[PDB]
Amino acid sequence: VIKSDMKIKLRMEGTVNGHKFVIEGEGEGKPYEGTQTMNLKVKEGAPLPFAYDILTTVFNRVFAKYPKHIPDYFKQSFPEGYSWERSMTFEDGGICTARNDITLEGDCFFNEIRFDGVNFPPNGPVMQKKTLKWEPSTEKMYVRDGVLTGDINMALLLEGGGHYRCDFKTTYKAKKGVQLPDYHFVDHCIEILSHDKDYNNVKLYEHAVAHSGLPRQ
Amino acid sequence: VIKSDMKIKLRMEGTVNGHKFVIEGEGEGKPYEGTQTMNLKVKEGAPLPFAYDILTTVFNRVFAKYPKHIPDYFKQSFPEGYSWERSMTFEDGGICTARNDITLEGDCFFNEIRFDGVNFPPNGPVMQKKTLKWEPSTEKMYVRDGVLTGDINMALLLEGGGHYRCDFKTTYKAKKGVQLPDYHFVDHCIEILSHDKDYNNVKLYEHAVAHSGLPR
Amino acid sequence: SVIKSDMKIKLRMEGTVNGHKFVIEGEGEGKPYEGTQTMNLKVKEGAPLPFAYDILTTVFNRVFAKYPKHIPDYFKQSFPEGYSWERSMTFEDGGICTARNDITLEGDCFFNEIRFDGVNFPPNGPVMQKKTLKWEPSTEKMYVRDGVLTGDINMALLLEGGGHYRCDFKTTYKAKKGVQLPDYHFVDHCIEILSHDKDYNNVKLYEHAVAHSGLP
Amino acid sequence: SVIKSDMKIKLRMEGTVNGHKFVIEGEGEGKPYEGTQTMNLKVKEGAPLPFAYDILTTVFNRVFAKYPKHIPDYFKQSFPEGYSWERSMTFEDGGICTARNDITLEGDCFFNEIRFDGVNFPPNGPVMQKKTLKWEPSTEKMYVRDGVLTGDINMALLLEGGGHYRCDFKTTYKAKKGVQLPDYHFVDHCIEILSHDKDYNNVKLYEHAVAHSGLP
Repeated sequence: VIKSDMKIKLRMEGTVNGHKFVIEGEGEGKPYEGTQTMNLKVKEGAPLPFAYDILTTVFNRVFAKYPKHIPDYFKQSFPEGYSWERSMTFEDGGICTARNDITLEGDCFFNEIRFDGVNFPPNGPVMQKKTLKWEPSTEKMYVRDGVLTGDINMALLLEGGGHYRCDFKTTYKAKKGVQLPDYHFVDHCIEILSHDKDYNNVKLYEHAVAHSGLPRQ
Repeated sequence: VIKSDMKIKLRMEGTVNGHKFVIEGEGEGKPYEGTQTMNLKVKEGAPLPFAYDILTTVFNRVFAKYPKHIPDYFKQSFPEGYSWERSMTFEDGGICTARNDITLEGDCFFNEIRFDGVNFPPNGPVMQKKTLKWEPSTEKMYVRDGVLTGDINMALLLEGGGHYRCDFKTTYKAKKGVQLPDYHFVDHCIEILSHDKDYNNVKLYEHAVAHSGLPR
Repeated sequence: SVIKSDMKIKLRMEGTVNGHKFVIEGEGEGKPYEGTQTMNLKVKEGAPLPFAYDILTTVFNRVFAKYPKHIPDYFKQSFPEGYSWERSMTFEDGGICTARNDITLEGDCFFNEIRFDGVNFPPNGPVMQKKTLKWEPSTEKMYVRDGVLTGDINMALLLEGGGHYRCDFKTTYKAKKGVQLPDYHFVDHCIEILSHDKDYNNVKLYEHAVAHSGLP
Repeated sequence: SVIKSDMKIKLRMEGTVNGHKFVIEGEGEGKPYEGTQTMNLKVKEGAPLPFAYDILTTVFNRVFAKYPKHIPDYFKQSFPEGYSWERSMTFEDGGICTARNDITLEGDCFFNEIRFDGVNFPPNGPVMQKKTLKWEPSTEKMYVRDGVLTGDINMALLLEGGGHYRCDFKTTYKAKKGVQLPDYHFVDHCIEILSHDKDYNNVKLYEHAVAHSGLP
């Protein structure tokens, strides 16, 4: 049911330090190549008073290239689909919770997202919009207590060229039982390709590739 | 505007590991003595599949006995009101965010609450309902970057007698500029007085007292 | 009852902070049942210390804590045999310390053999730049886990200019012999450098500590 | 230039885990430009070690990592003068270790002077019960903060029964002289105990490491 080319529709409702917003997205991706692009529009709550980058990794691991030797939990989840939940703990104490329930209808993934962020300091890089991009990252995928889990040590590049660190923990749950993978990794690169002044319109891109660990030789 | 006896109305909308719920609450307490009681009713999502104890400290620091020598941020915030936001990081990776916007009308406090919890392990004490109560605690209040903040190392007493740790960080913000206090403490005690089979109905009580720490 | 109203204290600390080796010796006195102690500390090697002396002070004995009759006193019951403790200190900018103290008793005098190691203090942070003023008073939570008496503290250093620098302490305490374990309780602390000379080569330190059950 | 295709390695570690003192000496060889090394390690003092040997193995030199031309190799450029590193290891059950290595080069041989201290390992946890099997392969994130080259790693020990035991590593690396600092990048690692005798008195260890830019 997952074709070489697929469409994507998304709705996020969220709050950051109490500021409510809604963002809608429409995009397309190549699940077997691990690439996807989305156009995102702020529907309610503009202008967003915080760094848009905190939202972008919340805007589907179906879009990750899996080699034959690693079970692909995500593609096997369909047609029923899966959901994930995530915590994001930034090093200055800003904390976010997020969830996405992902379904498939025809050739289009639907993503129903909730995002909430708290305790971002008023003069920190998130509330002052001082971020530039996420550095490329490697997600560690493992099974704990029967739950597929990804851990990432993420870093946002800041104005000035320093970094602002974030610990991600994501739990992934297929809607029916799926063959679980062994310990593995997924490399990611995410980029805002373009945006308008206050990020009311954003074009976003991600590439992701699963792999094993470094060999002995 | 804050009287010796006040009433409290609450609505909480939340999710825990994807499960939606709504809880409404009614009560009263006594502000200047720092005590409070609430009756809480589940409206949606019954039976709650998680330990009720994760919600109880989210169900107002107005209800805290403050001495003369520490400025009382919360009482001075009214009538205009205040809000707070909180992160709760449990030792097994369960993480909650929560927020309460508090306003007053006449003499009832209205509490509008959002609560979201993620990553609670399926066989941990929260999803297995193994919690007994929160241990008494001491919140540390300090100002950082102009924001009154409270830090707490919390512990839930478990079945079997062990403890399950949670680190709280709350930021408090008045709607109008209020005098900020110096570094201090607030002692807390919170109890579920009684419940029905699946905590559809709950009677809650908190006692809280502010202080400066030793020499005293 | 080998623990008397007036006790003497001797101490030797060997350690490292960001690779810098030092030795400090101390001689002091205390009142175990009043929960007070004072020590004179002298740098023997590693002068002048290139880091904030405050990071060391809580490492320079819970025998010196006033325990009320209703909470078992693990520390006083540890003697004559003694006890040891181990500690981690996790500062919010990523500086991390490990410390241990082996405590013995000869006549009226406690001997303390201490190791201390601190790593990853940022070169322009408050520790390596000596911006600290004092530790705020604190409350340690005492509990038993995996059969080990453990103390957790959320500590804060007051900084020049009025901010705070936070540190998470976890201490494990082990009597040489089986000693009755207390239930969950608290110890309030206050620690002060009373005086010091230029480079903290000579320091006089004081601590006051009192155990309690909390609210009530 | 001073670093050849084949180099020898000598090592001495002095340490203490939960108060237990030990000394281990190593001798080995490696291929710095291929990113590989092997060492034989012998317990000299403190046998039989009462904790999981796997906690020591990543302490037993980033010279042995293959660096592509487009990423500056801080470690090889540190020689002949050398470099040192400090590390914290925070295990998910509260065990915390600090470690340091001062690395020098004499002729064709690296010398490593190591200190290791661990505290607060639970008596029934996988370290004290020796239930660890191996470290999973990892990716170290290298970045420069405050002008200090730092590596962050989210490490995991595979356990008997198939679970994992997580450890957060932070290492800071400091050349003796000023060396060109690299941009943000990654180092993949694989470390394996190739063999060992009873109680790990004699151990052969292997590591492979490669630096890269990650995706694309």
